[PDB]
Amino acid sequence: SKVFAVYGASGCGRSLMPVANEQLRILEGDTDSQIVFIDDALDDNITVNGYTAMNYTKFKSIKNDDKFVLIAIANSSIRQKIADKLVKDGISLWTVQGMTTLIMDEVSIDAGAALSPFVTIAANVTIGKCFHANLYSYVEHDCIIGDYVTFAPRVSCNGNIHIHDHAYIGTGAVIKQGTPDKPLIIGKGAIVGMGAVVTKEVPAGAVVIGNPARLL
Amino acid sequence: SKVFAVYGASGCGRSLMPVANEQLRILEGDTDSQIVFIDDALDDNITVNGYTAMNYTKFKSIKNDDKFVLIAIANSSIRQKIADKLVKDGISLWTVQGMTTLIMDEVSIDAGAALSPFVTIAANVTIGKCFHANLYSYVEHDCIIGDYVTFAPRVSCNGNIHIHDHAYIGTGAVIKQGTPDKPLIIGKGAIVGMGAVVTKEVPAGAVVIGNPARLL
Amino acid sequence: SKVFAVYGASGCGRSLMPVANEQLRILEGDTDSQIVFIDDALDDNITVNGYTAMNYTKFKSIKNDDKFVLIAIANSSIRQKIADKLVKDGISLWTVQGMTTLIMDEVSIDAGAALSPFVTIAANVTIGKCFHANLYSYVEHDCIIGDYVTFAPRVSCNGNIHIHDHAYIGTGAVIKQGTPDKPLIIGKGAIVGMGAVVTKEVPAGAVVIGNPARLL
Ligand SMILES: CC(C)(COP(=O)(O)OP(=O)(O)OC[C@H]1O[C@@H](n2cnc3c(N)ncnc32)[C@H](O)[C@@H]1OP(=O)(O)O)[C@@H](O)C(=O)NCCC(=O)NCCS
Ligand SMILES: CC(C)(COP(=O)(O)OP(=O)(O)OC[C@H]1O[C@@H](n2cnc3c(N)ncnc32)[C@H](O)[C@@H]1OP(=O)(O)O)[C@@H](O)C(=O)NCCC(=O)NCCS
Ligand SMILES: CC(C)(COP(=O)(O)OP(=O)(O)OC[C@H]1O[C@@H](n2cnc3c(N)ncnc32)[C@H](O)[C@@H]1OP(=O)(O)O)[C@@H](O)C(=O)NCCC(=O)NCCS
Ligand SMILES: CC(=O)N[C@H]1[C@@H](OP(=O)(O)OP(=O)(O)OC[C@H]2O[C@@H](n3ccc(=O)[nH]c3=O)[C@H](O)[C@@H]2O)O[C@H](C)[C@@H](N)[C@@H]1O
Ligand SMILES: CC(=O)N[C@H]1[C@@H](OP(=O)(O)OP(=O)(O)OC[C@H]2O[C@@H](n3ccc(=O)[nH]c3=O)[C@H](O)[C@@H]2O)O[C@H](C)[C@@H](N)[C@@H]1O
Ligand SMILES: CC(=O)N[C@H]1[C@@H](OP(=O)(O)OP(=O)(O)OC[C@H]2O[C@@H](n3ccc(=O)[nH]c3=O)[C@H](O)[C@@H]2O)O[C@H](C)[C@@H](N)[C@@H]1O
Ligand SMILES: [Cl-]
Repeated sequence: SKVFAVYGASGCGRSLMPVANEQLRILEGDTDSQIVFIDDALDDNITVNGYTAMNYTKFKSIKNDDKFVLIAIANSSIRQKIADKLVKDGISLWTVQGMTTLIMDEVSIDAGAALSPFVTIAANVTIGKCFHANLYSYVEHDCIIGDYVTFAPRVSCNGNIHIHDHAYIGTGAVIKQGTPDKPLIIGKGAIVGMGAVVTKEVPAGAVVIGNPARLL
Repeated sequence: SKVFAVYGASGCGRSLMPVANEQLRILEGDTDSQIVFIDDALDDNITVNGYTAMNYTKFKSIKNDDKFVLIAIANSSIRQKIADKLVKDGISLWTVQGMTTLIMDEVSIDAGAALSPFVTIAANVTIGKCFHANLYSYVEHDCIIGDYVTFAPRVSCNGNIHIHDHAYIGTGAVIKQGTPDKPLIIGKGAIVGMGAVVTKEVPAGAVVIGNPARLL
Repeated sequence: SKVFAVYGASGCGRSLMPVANEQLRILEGDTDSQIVFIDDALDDNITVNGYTAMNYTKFKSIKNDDKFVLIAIANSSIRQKIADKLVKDGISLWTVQGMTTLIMDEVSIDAGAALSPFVTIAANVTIGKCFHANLYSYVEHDCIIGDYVTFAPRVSCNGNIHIHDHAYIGTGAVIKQGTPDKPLIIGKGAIVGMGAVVTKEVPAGAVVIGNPARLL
């Protein structure tokens, strides 16, 4: 027996719960296991979109040895804090993808990814911990994505890009491909703004916006 | 028995007729009902892409009590005029979606929407009359869309956005999310240009273009 | 009996080989025919993502009268050179599309197109030789695409656009629709940059970038 959850019942989680249901009911063929929301804003249990929603204290108290959690909180500092808590409490991180999520050949994705509908992860891609690939995003060939990286919808991450830990890529941003000899790097904790057109390396901790992308 | 139609046999209608066929033949499982084009440019009936195409006078004359019409005219002033005519003549507005259109939980859409392939309508969204969501568009969580709103392809409408009546959002435009306390508003009859990156409220009747969006 | 190949085992080919497998195994229902990579960088055969990869000399030497090749090299000058070689050696060009590629009514596409996942080719479109439509691209109604045209991912080619031979359209570019009386023309060998917002005719051989698009 198993219990599933989406951690976060705000916008990120409410737009991922249908995806977690595709992952569980269809891709895993599991019509038996329960799925709930976890949200620490809750004191008493409530329902959110027809699912039971409870705080983490209550989720921990469930008498099941086999718990699986998708963290659906876009803020990657929160997501890492929760992931470390879950692993320490013996709860499994759970990767979710949609029926329309396309995964190509020789792709490695660490546990706990949120891979939205219409996402493509192309050939020979490696992705670290609790990746968020929101609706329509793609990661093209030979990319290396670090831990707790977050894509907004419709991110165009072209080939031979290396995105370091905790970077955030905003809605509709486009990143130029690297080459085998020179991957294009997005530095640790960098923020690429909505609609940014990135044609050069982004330094660690930089905020870049516009077409062409510039420091903000 | 029933008769279906796509009103408009120009570009909007010719790119929606396949979608209306997915809605009718597959999602409704109806292999019996006829589907035609209506276009008031026509005097004599013709064929358009292998479908009978007639003017509205001829469509009205069909002896069937049960008529269902998708209005496939992007101009929302025309679309409202036609919708009011259809309802007054006792013809039903008909929502169409594609096989790849994704509708999430607790979504309310008024009759007569044109929901193209690869469209996502995310959680807890409310949409008014004869919405056009062209190819690849999305409406994220907690949005409220008014009546006769029109999206070009690939519109990225993020969460907690309120789009008032008759707004037009152009190809590939990106709109920043609001918050629960402050929805980002697109005003009545506003025009957001192709590729605009919108990060603030757009006044009623405003035309905005560019990255960042500015008045035109 | 038949033999299939993807010509190019770098990023373009490795992200198209899964698509060629959808075309062959599912859309053609062919679980018998072998599929390999061709790449002229190779001396000895190798494997690429679990497929045999060989140079063109070795592919020619295969004793099969019935060879079918998708050219997965984005550079259109190389693609034309290879296509002319294949036809002269009595090898067939092979169109590939994905399970999620949407083709609408009265569409004409010459042999050898690479039509990626999530691509839409809308109503009444005509496309010439070895077209590349990378992930998420669309070509809307009444477009005429010439020979050896190349789209990056997420190109938004709106209606009544004429793209002449060997043009290249970059990632996420948006092109304004033409009208029946005045198609918007992208000239022969023009380059439209990533994220460009094109609202006017692009001259032959021009390079245009930005929002709005300007000469580079
Ligand atoms: C880039 C970003 C991080 C800046 O955040 P911020 O520092 O809070 O920015 P503000 O909203 O205060 O705006 C700062 C200024 O830059 C502009 N700006 C903000 N984001 C911009 C963007 N993506 N492109 C261009 N200009 C932008 C604002 O209009 C403002 O201009 P002003 O000083 O002339 O009034 C943010 O705007 C962004 O792009 N976030 C991603 C949103 C998103 O992708 N949503 C998806 C969730 S599903
Ligand atoms: C914004 C828009 C409404 C302006 O329409 P318009 O007033 O007829 O504009 P024009 O074509 O006369 O162009 C006005 C000027 O702004 C520029 N411009 C037009 N649209 C622009 C856009 N989206 N972004 C930036 N600049 C734009 C033009 O190049 C022109 O510049 P110029 O005066 O230097 O020559 C229109 O260009 C647009 O974006 N419409 C949406 C197209 C679309 O989404 N198609 C989808 C159908 S499937
Ligand atoms: C437009 C393009 C062809 C220019 O190529 P290039 O001539 O080699 O350009 P460079 O990389 O030398 O950049 C030239 C300058 O223009 C800028 N630039 C490049 N591409 C740009 C773009 N799309 N938009 C805006 N500015 C751009 C660069 O930042 C640079 O600025 P600088 O001189 O201030 O340093 C190229 O950048 C491009 O857009 N190619 C498409 C990439 C793509 O679509 N990938 C998909 C493959 S899956
Ligand atoms: C306001 C905003 O920009 N939200 C955007 C954000 O939504 P999130 O749900 O990630 O963020 P939030 O709206 O701040 O909500 C976070 C939720 O996490 C919960 N939480 C938190 C910490 C914790 O330790 N436990 C816990 O449970 C917290 O109680 C809250 O319900 O990213 C999405 C991808 C966007 N679509 C959405 O618009
Ligand atoms: C030229 C242009 O920009 N067209 C764009 C427009 O196409 P539409 O078909 O909406 O607009 P149109 O090309 O002006 O055609 C309108 C059609 O509606 C018909 N009609 C009208 C009024 C009426 O009362 N009865 C009636 O039938 C009219 O006869 C005509 O055939 O929006 C699409 C989404 C775009 N893809 C397409 O490029
Ligand atoms: C570096 C770069 O920008 N690559 C981009 C390019 O990849 P390509 O595979 O088209 O280009 P390449 O990386 O230069 O590789 C070309 C390949 O074609 C091969 N080849 C060539 C000639 C010939 O006559 N025989 C032959 O076989 C050549 O040996 C090589 O393996 O377009 C894709 C759509 C992008 N995703 C990808 O990032
Ligand atoms: Cl898209």
